[PDB]
Amino acid sequence: LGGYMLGSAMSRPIIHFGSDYEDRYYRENMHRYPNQVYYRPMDEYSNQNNFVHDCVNITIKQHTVTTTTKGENFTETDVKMMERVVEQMCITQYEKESQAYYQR
Repeated sequence: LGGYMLGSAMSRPIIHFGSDYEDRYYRENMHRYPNQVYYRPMDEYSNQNNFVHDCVNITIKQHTVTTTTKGENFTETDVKMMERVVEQMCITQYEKESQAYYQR
């Protein structure tokens, strides 16, 4: 992270993976999980999928390293749960700021 930008905390979106089990699964763990995401400003690349898939990785990958620092090691299902959320979150930032950026 040579700088990037922290957007803010979002409103904690929720993903209905398709099990009432997996509904509790996220709902309980959503406190330990991220609620903010990390992007560059729109100054270089501003690409509907690409700005997403890089921020989502940067957020969850940083979250990974920040938790290896407490001896914690996440798993694919936890990370796929995070991805759906962190994707919805960076898309929200790429509306609320980008809409003002596209007011010209």
